[PDB]
Amino acid sequence: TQSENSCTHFPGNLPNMLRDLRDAFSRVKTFFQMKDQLDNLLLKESLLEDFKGYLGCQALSEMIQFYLEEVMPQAENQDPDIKAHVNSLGENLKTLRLRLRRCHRFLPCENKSKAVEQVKNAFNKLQEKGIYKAMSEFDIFINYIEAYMTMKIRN
Amino acid sequence: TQSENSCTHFPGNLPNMLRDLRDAFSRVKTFFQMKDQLDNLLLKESLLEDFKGYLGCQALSEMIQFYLEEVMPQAENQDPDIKAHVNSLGENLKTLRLRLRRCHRFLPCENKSKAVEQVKNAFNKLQEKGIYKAMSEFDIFINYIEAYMTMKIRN
Repeated sequence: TQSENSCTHFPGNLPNMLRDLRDAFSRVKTFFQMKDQLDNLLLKESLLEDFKGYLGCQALSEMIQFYLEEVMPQAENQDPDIKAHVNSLGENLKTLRLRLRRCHRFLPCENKSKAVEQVKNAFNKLQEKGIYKAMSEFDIFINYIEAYMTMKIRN
Repeated sequence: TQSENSCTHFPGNLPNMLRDLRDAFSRVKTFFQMKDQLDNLLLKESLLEDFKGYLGCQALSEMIQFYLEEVMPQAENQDPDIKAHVNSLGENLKTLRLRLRRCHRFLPCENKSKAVEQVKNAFNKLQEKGIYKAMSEFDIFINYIEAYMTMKIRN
């Protein structure tokens, strides 16, 4: 929403959170280095370049979702004694994700427009009448799209 | 991806596209103003303010999806003679959406990281071995997340 959070100890506790995250991976680092028997690199440096440019929020968001949904669910089931530690590592990753999304627009690609939620709330209460009113104001929707476009093509 | 499109007649044809879009709504404007029997405003000005700030790409993207998925499918079925015109209006809206997404980062919230697609491609070909390699390089993933964070908290 119109961002800027209201979070205490922020952004001062960010380094502390990354240390908690590195300490949780340390509890599973040996198991996984021994299972991995290849010397090639997967997380290439082009990934770092994308994190630092204009699509960085989106590339980081997609990589957090990739690890929580396509990597962590199978790793956790690799041995009964690494399961609690792999789910704790996932929780520190989700706790970090939540702090950047909630506080002062640090993961803006994941925030949602409060004005859109309100229009959708009002539309749903008008029921059938919402369809006719959204269509009758379509020209106001074109005026809003043009304002977004002019803002980029104008000086 | 690393954006900047390569589109001819751009951005010079943008005003022409919005005129084509206003001409298509004009073919259905009377039907919908007569069905709508209310005088209140649905598309409030707070929506315009969100289109112009930091969440503007996301608010515009969510409103295009709202109209194509929750408004247009029922409006099109309101009368047999307005169906072709409501689906044409939808097509001009999708044609516009595609031009801003493809050309020079005009709808960046909808572009995808090419480096993420490549890592996901390589991970899938390693199969079981991909799980172990993604977990062994988890510390490199923390280094990339820290680079995104430092870039905002550092001067």
